[PDB]
Amino acid sequence: KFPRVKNWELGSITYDTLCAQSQQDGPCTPRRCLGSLVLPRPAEQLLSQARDFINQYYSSIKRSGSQAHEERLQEVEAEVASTGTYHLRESELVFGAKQAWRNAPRCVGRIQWGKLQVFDARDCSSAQEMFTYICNHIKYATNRGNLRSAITVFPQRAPGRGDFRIWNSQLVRYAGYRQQDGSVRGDPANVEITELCIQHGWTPGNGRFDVLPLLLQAPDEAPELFVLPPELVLEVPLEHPTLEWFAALGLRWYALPAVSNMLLEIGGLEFSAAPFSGWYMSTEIGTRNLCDPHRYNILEDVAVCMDLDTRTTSSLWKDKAAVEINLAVLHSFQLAKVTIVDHHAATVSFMKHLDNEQKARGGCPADWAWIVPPISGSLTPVFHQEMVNYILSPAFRYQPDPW
Amino acid sequence: GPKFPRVKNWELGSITYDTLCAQSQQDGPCTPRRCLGSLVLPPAEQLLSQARDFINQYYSSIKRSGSQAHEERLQEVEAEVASTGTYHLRESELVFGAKQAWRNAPRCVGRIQWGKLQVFDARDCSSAQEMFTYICNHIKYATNRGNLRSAITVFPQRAPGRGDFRIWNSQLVRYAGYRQQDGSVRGDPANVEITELCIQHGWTPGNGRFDVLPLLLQAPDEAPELFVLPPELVLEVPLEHPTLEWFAALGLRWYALPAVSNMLLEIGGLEFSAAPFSGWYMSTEIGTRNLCDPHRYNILEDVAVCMDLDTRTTSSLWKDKAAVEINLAVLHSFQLAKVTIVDHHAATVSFMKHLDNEQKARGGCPADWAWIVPPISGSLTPVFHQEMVNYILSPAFRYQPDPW
Ligand code: HEM
Ligand code: HEM
Ligand SMILES: N=C(Nc1cccc(COC[C@@H](CN)OCc2cccc(/N=C(/N)c3cccs3)c2)c1)c1cccs1
Ligand SMILES: N=C(Nc1cccc(COC[C@@H](CN)OCc2cccc(/N=C(\N)c3cccs3)c2)c1)c1cccs1
Ligand SMILES: C[C@H](O)[C@H](O)[C@H]1CNc2nc(N)[nH]c(=O)c2N1
Ligand SMILES: C[C@H](O)[C@H](O)[C@H]1CNc2nc(N)[nH]c(=O)c2N1
Ligand SMILES: [Zn+2]
Repeated sequence: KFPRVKNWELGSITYDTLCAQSQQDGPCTPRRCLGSLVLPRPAEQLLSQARDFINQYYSSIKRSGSQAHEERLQEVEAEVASTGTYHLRESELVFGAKQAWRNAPRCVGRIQWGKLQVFDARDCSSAQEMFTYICNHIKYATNRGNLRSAITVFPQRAPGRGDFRIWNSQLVRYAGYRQQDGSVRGDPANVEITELCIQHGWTPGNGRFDVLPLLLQAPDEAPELFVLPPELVLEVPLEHPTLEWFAALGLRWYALPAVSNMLLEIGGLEFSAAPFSGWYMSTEIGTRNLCDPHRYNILEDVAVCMDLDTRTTSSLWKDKAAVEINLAVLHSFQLAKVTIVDHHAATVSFMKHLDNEQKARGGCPADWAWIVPPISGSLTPVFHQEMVNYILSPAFRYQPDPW
Repeated sequence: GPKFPRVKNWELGSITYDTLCAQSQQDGPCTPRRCLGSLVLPPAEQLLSQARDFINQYYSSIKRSGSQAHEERLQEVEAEVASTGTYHLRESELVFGAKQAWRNAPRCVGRIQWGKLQVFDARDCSSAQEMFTYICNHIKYATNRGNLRSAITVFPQRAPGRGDFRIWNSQLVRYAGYRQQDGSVRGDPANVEITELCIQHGWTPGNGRFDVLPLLLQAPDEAPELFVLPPELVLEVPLEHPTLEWFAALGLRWYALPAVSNMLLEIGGLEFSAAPFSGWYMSTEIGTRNLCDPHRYNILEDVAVCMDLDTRTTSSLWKDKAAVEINLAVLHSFQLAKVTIVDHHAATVSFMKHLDNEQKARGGCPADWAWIVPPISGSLTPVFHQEMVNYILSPAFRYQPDPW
């Protein structure tokens, strides 16, 4: 039985046959669905993942069964049999990184998947060198506000030694300073990394939007601290198109979302440090980062400024303030000429993506809870779209924190 | 760690383990290879085991497990099944089972109320005319002039050979949907099929946007019969907005009583094919889904234009702004009319309370995250941040094929 996938707004039906290509189990069983959980609840092994990936590559370039194909499978085989591991060619790495993005079920931005700048940093041997590559990535991806998706791939995990890691969860994160009275100044999501930085010798600030240094770690060495040059970190002050007091809130966000703690897996090889970046969808900032109760939690402040009745849920004060805050983000990014996409445009392009992928591959792995935006869910076409979630490789995965 | 699903709340940092899912006797649609959680619609000795399990649940709930009363009931059920192929529930077992089915429903955000359900036992009903009388009484009781009371009416169970009692309509109150010459719809497009069935069965159709449908009621082995709800039994709320004075001019309205009539209530393997139940609305059901879905009344653009918003560009957030005011209008109008309604913030807070209660009572709670999270303002509600485990327990409300 292959899944029947229905769109409830349009009445149309497709069948996902791509899910038969999945080789890794998810969290669900017949007895119970664990779909809403955030985190996951030998040589022959490597060799079959490696061959499968080599097959994916030669098929993508329309050279399946070529002499080039047969000989590359022999190289991979020879190298695994002798050494227990193998190495990718740059062109395979490029193909693999794009496929890992294509395959990411939680990503609404996958219409863009073919357009990814891949920096090969596999010749990196020190934390100092990782920093140089990271600075070049930021400069390239930022591009004065005309954002360009990029990934930098540092050296693969190797059976002997420690991993290359970027300890920070993103390349740009704001500090979170825990008070003696438990409360937090700045971003509560970043309390632990903030403390790690101070402990490794960073002189901390005391503002709401202090940009953290990077803790970069080469194998089996303590991490090293590197402050990002302020000119490399583009930020956008937040103002509202009609509410004058909104700028008085002193709010800002950074332009460049760059995730730096996920493991990249290609053909059985694992890249423990492979930071990737694109551009933001406005609800990430406007709704989650600014309005989550465990984040900057600004809903009440904005509601009061708007003079809303805060004493009762049924005035929909939270909803009204969230909308204005999202509007402010979109407005302020647009005024700063910094790439951003609203949740309506983003979900519409994802629907087009689902259709491209249906034709190209016979399905598309998608995690409904992550694709539907955190405000105005049913106002976007993705709410009414059934989705099938499953794990294809190449993949981005979670990995343990290195401390 | 415990060998049970670990469930995390990301707002609070707290962890529970669901041990109740161990009581699931019935598979869902997911496998290790793929998750199908977002899909909307994904006996002889078999009866006896379902029956025994249910009787065991009953005697547990009254604290007499392994008692002599418990063992005699088991024997009596097997005897009844032995000689008749079926069995029948005691009044108090029916009441316990109907509440349990509600308690068990993974898609219901209103379950904090599960213990407060008026169970009307209509297992003596023998005609479509009598079903109608029972339904009118249900509506009068549940509506209670706007102070809504949860209720279920239970018609006779499916019986070997004999045809089912069925209510053909999906709810007791539905507005007509009339297919137009140009291909668009007047009224509620959700109800085009039931509207045309009403016409095929002799109803004289109106032509407004909010025409209440007649009921199509079917007693065993008979053609359904058509019944018009007396207008004064169907409480409606005209919609106005607290500050936008033109909103009243739109002539929008919704009915007070949501009463689902096409689900099958399954208890101990017995099947109640006609068992309409009612509670009250969460405001987003009306203001977001019913009024704003593109395939429903689809009023977003009309409202946005009245608000003078920029409908030519997604990034004005015109849809979001209009939807908020429409939801506000629903809340304000039900409040002014003194008709029970619950907003999506208050409903989700109470559901978080429900989760805590069930963790202590039963060691978990089956919940369908996609359905529990409201359709506007998702992450503004505490349920967004709460992991949930979905599984099927019995007694259960289930979908059943349409009678036609
Ligand atoms: C080009 C613009 C892009 C947009 C607008 C975008 C949008 C998003 C959004 C909104 C999320 C959910 C994030 C959250 O809730 O915290 C996400 C998830 C993700 N996207 Fe993207 N995406 C983009 C490009 C990329 C790129 C370049 C990659 C990698 C090459 C990527 C890989 C991912 C992955 C792996 C996830 C899931 C992370 C997780 O499971 O925790 N996306 N995407
Ligand atoms: C007391 C007030 C109640 C509220 C506010 C409420 C709220 C809701 C809401 C919003 C839904 C989702 C409906 C949709 O999106 O179409 C739902 C689903 C459901 N509720 Fe309730 N509920 C209430 C009482 C009841 C009662 C009395 C029963 C039955 C005894 C019930 C059983 C159900 C079932 C079976 C579903 C799932 C329908 C399906 O799977 O298709 N609830 N509830
Ligand atoms: N507040 C309430 N809301 C509520 C509770 C439960 C159900 C409902 C409304 O029914 C939900 C229904 C309608 N969208 O969703 C499930 C469903 C069931 C059956 C058919 C559906 N759609 C179709 N048209 C089909 C496609 C293929 C076969 S049928 C969809 C509303 C209450 C009602 C009763 C007590 S509380
Ligand atoms: N627009 C973008 N946004 C984006 C894309 C992907 C990811 C992200 C941000 O990461 C999401 C993260 C952070 N909330 O959520 C999931 C997560 C991942 C890993 C660990 C998590 N939890 C923990 N670290 C734990 C704490 C205590 C025990 S475990 C939680 C943002 C882009 C980023 C890069 C290209 S596009
Ligand atoms: C419990 C729940 O799965 C969790 O809050 C998820 C829901 N959907 C999400 N969707 C996105 N895009 N990002 C998230 O962090 C989450 N969090
Ligand atoms: C495809 C998707 O499952 C579908 O649109 C669901 C999503 N969540 C829902 N949630 C509720 N409460 N009611 C619904 O009808 C739906 N529809
Ligand atoms: Zn699942």
